[PDB]
Amino acid sequence: RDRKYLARLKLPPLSKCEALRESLDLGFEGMCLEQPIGKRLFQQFLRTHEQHGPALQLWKDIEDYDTADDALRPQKAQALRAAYLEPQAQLFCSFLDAETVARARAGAGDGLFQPLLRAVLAHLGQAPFQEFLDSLYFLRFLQWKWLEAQPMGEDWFLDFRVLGRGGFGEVFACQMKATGKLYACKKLNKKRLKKRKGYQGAMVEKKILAKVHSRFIVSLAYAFETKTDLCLVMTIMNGGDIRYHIYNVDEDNPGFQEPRAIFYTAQIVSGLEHLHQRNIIYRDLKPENVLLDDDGNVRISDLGLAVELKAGQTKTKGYAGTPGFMAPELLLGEEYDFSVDYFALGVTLYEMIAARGPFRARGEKVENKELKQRVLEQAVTYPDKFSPASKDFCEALLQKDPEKRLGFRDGSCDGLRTHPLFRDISWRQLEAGMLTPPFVPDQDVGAFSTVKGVAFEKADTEFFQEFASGTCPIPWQEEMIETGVFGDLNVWRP
Amino acid sequence: SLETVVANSAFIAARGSFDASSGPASRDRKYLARLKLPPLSKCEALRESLDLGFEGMCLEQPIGKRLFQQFLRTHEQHGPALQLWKDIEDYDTADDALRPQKAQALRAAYLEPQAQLFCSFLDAETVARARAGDGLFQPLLRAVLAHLGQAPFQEFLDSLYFLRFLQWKWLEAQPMGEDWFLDFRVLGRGGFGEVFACQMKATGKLYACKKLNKKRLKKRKGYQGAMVEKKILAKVHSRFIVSLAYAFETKTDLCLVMTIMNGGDIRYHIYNVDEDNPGFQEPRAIFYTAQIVSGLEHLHQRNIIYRDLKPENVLLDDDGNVRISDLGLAVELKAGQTKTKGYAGTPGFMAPELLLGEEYDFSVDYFALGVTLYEMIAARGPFRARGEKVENKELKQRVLEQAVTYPDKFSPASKDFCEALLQKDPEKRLGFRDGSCDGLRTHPLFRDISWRQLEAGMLTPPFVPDSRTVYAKNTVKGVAFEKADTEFFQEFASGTCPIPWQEEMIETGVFGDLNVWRP
Ligand SMILES: Nc1ncnc2c1ncn2[C@@H]1O[C@H](COP(=O)(O)OP(=O)(O)OP(=O)(O)O)[C@@H](O)[C@H]1O
Ligand SMILES: Nc1ncnc2c1ncn2[C@@H]1O[C@H](COP(=O)(O)OP(=O)(O)OP(=O)(O)O)[C@@H](O)[C@H]1O
Ligand SMILES: [Cl-]
Ligand SMILES: [Cl-]
Ligand SMILES: [Cl-]
Ligand SMILES: [Mg+2]
Ligand SMILES: [Mg+2]
Ligand SMILES: [Mg+2]
Repeated sequence: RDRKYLARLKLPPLSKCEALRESLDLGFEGMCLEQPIGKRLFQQFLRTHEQHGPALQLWKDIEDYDTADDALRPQKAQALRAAYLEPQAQLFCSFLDAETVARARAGAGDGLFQPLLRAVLAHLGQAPFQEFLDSLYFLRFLQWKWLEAQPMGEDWFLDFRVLGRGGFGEVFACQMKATGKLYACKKLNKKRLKKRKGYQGAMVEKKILAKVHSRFIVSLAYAFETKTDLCLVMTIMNGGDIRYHIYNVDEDNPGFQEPRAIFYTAQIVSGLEHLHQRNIIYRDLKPENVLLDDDGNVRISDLGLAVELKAGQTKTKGYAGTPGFMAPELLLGEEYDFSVDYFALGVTLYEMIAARGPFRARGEKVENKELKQRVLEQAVTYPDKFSPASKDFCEALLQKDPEKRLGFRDGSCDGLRTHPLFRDISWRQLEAGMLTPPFVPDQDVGAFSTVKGVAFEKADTEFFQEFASGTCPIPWQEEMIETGVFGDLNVWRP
Repeated sequence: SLETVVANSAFIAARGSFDASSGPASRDRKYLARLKLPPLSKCEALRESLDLGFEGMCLEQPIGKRLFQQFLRTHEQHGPALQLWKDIEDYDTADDALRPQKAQALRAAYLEPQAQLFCSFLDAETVARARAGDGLFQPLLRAVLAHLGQAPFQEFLDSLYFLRFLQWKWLEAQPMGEDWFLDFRVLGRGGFGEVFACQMKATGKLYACKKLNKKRLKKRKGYQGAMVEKKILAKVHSRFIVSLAYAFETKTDLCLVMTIMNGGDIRYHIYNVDEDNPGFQEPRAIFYTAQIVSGLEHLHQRNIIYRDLKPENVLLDDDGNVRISDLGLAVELKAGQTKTKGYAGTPGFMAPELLLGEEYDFSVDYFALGVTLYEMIAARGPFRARGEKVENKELKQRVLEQAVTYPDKFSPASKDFCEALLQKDPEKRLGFRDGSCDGLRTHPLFRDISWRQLEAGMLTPPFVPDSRTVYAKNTVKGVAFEKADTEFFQEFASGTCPIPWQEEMIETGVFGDLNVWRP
């Protein structure tokens, strides 16, 4: 780590945090549940106030139960109720309803304590939260927010190796100089962006990666600009892409074993769900856009073709996506919704298992017009390599009529998650990142030809300024904690 | 040079299993539960009303010092200043054997451009001066503290540590009266009511509570003495004078809560040390003399005349260190007043100036010291034989006219010192000069005493009282109160003394418990 940059991570005097008091969202769920540093500080406040001890420990124990192994749950349920739900107990939680205590004692299930969690957090949002606002712990939060809003641009990042190559520039592995955390930095050449009219795609990707927070979608930590580039610093994925691994796993016998395909399918679906729950259509799901990290967990990426539906918009028009992955509705010029992403999922799963597209044989020469005809007309056949479950699931996704296609219903994919293909998958543990991935992994092309005849107007500069919106709060807080900097700077008496 | 008040290891570990019982031992959970830091909103009125001077807040108030030093410790750039400050204090209170090497360590740590804790902010001249040279580093300390009072203090004012101080001050101002104290046994008896050993119910800290019956006070017109004792004990902070922690009132009594002294008083020890051969050995007498003098000196530096030094008013604590007490006859001289009139004191301890009706200063206390040292050594008054029947009028004549004789039990040093103090003419008498007793401390009686360690409470007393033993021998008619009384009682009962209160919170563990950020 560069000492120069670490020396700029210092908490400021309280006087410089005044303007922040007024300007910030001081809502409970925003500050104390969703912001990692806000959660840590709130919990500390609770830990130093004996009267709020029971609330805090039930909160942590419900979280510990939610993410525990199947084997250990029965016992943790029993310990919880003995600890918090009994009049006699030392950590008894008076503040709870008679009605809530009853239910929490009743039964055994995946979301056994979610009703309990809701009550605990509702209570925490009242008196305790107000006491928090009147404590040093909140002033310390303000100090952290101030630091969070300080300029952290180009100079803070050291590119040290090329991870990949895109249409507008390279993607680099880089180090955040101050903390040492590693990231991918996607560079987009400004002149090439302008000349090829890529502004909209650039911006939509950035907006989407900034507002969405899912362990199945690459996260944007920082957006900045340099003299020649726009830059997105995001989750580093060193594992390579699914497409590579389909054919590299075994050159002679390509394709994944069924369990491995199911696992990635489960992670991709969850990623799709997170987008669809936010009224976003991906429109570019395909194996080369699903990246593996160091542990072998996957995330979707490449959000430049996505679209965000407006408040109370249910469908959209737009010819976009990759030939072979675009659904009939889309190809036919019709209005479509999330349905197109589930079609893409089907093509994707199909290739994961068969090592070839549903509509063309492996390494076959097919121009776009014929591929469009195949997708609209050709029935997909399934080799012996498919199980009945995998066959049926793909069929359900590759249904040409969207109305008959399996997908996002009633605000979730919970129906889709019911398909026997996923019989062995634990969804609660998958969603929490607790499962063991099925496989764990272990060139100097040069520079692009500086494009000609590109001068910038104020409008271009303004777009660049708007793009380079700086630091994303949540990932920044996650970095501070992961990296040790929160620990070091938050000490009261070492 | 001041000490940093730290949690009392032993006391706090004896506290856990006193609490496990439901007996009087246990600190009362009700009162402990009222020791809680308030929300910041309640500290606003305090920001304006308080003295936020550097020396007052960060040097003299133990919790202020403690929080300022934490601020310095968590700010890397003020690291050198802090450690140099702590090391100068360590040097000042270290054994004579260890000093040479602590001096060298200090100069290598802080006074070298090369060193990692080098102190840039210092002068070339203070650096230079500090590399030469008691008092070796006083100039240096004054420069370190002068520096600390500027930028770093201003950064502290703009930090959470200052807000935390305000919180503690709020708690310091909250009502802590009669109901907070458990009287559990009787320590002694005075002119207006008993002195009790008492426990502060919230912290468990032990104290002496001196009770003065209101009616008996009025009837015997003892208000002035009550108030003078309380104001003096409140404003002075010496390890050689009993300290006032709280002043409150009850329906029947006025109450001073103060340093508990369980060792008994010097008079008792003169005669009970060996009933057949009474008196102290010379070294022991010198030791107490040096502690008494230091207490006199603190009073005299504040323009206070004690007027009641005598063996029965010098109390021992559990370690065997003594403090002066009983300040009801003292007088505080007004700004620019140099002397006073007034016939007060104990027959046989009052100096001729006083007895003759003349103006007098601190000189009378030194006469009293001489009488006291004489008795410590000889086991009898200079003016009367042991257990002799002498009425006041003749005692006054002896004190004015009789030359004191000295038996073989005195050394030449002891004899000379007492003669210096028992000079009948104040102008010829050894005592307070030029704002100190430094001149007096020069007498060879004190050859063996290390003054800086005495003054810092580091020396080992020559006699340690046994915690088993007690060193002391086994309505008022028709009085009503107008309002001059109610208002006097209200004014007397001025509540909590900040510094002893903060000392109590730190020693007793409560500062540590309530000051944690993340446990
Ligand atoms: N987070 C990441 N970590 C590591 N490599 C990445 C990451 N994101 C993208 N890449 C790699 O960087 C390159 C660019 O991928 P990306 O899909 O962002 O490019 P693009 O220019 O948007 O491509 P397209 O023209 O398909 O939209 C590829 O080599 C890709 O595998
Ligand atoms: N801090 C203390 N710790 C223990 N005992 C004390 C303390 N202060 C006073 N006493 C005991 O109580 C006795 C009476 O106290 P003190 O002499 O101060 O009261 P007083 O009424 O002023 O007496 P007088 O009127 O004779 O001066 C003392 O002789 C002593 O034994
Ligand atoms: Cl607080
Ligand atoms: Cl495989
Ligand atoms: Cl701070
Ligand atoms: Mg793209
Ligand atoms: Mg007395
Ligand atoms: Mg008295």
